[PDB]
Order: sequence, then structure tokens, then C-alpha cells
Amino acid sequence: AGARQALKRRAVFMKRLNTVHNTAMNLQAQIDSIQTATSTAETVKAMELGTKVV
Amino acid sequence: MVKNWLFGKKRKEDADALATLKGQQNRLQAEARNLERQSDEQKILASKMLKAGNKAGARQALKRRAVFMKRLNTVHNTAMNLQAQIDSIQTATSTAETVKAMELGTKVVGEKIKTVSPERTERVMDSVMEQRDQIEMMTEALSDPSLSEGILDFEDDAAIDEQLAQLEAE
Repeated sequence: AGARQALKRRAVFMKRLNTVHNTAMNLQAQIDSIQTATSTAETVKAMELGTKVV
Repeated sequence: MVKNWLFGKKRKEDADALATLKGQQNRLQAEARNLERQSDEQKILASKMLKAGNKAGARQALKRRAVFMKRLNTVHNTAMNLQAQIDSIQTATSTAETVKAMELGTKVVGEKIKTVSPERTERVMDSVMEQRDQIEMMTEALSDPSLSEGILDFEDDAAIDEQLAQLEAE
């Protein structure tokens, strides 16, 4: 019975671990979105400059 | 330092009643001892009447001894009844103190039960359950894998299936 108790508690801890890891991955996705938007803005600015010259 | 005036008054009254009962009991014990002595003297006299050759006098002495032992029995039973009354007084005193202590404890626990009622505990536990549900829903909303996944395979894992197969073959 105590083994089953400990395994249930462990199952709760691993579920919390999974939720935390997924939240950290979502934050990484947001960071990547910020950096991608910055790079895309610089690319569009360079293309507009070249288009003006041509 | 509270004075219990009535308590001390009744204490003096009960002490005087116990003193009276104990004194009468001591008198009865002394009378019992004297009656026992008289019975022993009558038995000695009966023995002498038997030895001397006087059976009628022996019967007389034994009848007198029988009367003395009957008186002894009555006196002893009366002293036992007085002891029973003394025990009743002491038992009533102890029971009164026990009931007072129980009533004090009941008053305290009643004040506590009225303060933290069971309905209050039901409300608190319901709030804890509702808030736990809301924290779980909020913290699982933020952990949806659909974001970091984002774009999913249109082929529905076929390319990743073949990639796993190729790595396994590697």
C-alpha cells in the first residue's frame, strides 16, 4: 500500500515536471518569435533600400 | 484571588456533618468492643458452670452470651450503615466537582465550535477546491504543446517516421 502511495505521488510529480517543461518550451518559442521578427524587419528594410536604388 | 464564599460555607457544613457521623461511628465501635468483652466473659462463666457440675447455669450463661452477640451484630451493622452514609457524602462531593469540570470544558468547546462552525469549514474547503481547479486550468492552458509544435506535419508524421527508421538503420 505504501509503495502504491509513493508511486501515485511520483506520478503527480512527473506530471508537474511535464507541464513545467512544456511551459519552458513555449517561452523559448516566444523568444524565437521575437528574434525572427527582428531579423525579418531588417531584411524588409534592406530590400526596400535596394528597391529604391534600382 | 477569587473567594468562593458559598463553596467554603458548604465545605464547613459538610465537614461538620462528617465529624458528627465519624464521632457516632467511633462510639458504636467502642460499644461493639465492650459487647465482645462481655460475651467472652459470659463464655468463661459458661465453661465454669459446666466444670462445676451446673448445666442449668451453663445454659443460662450461654443464653446471656447469645443476647450479647445479637447486640454486637446489631451494633456492627449500624456502624456499617454510618460508613455507607459517609461514603455517600464523599461520592456526592466528588460527583459535583466532576460535573463542574465537565460543564466548564463544555462551555469552552462550545465557544470554539460556534466560532469555527462546520459550515465555515465547508465553505473553506469548497473555496480551496475551486481555486485548485482554477490554478490547474490556468497552468495547463499555458502549457499547451500546440505552440512550440506550431506547424505540424501535413504528411502526419510520415517524414519523421522515415527519419526515425533511417536513424535506427544507422
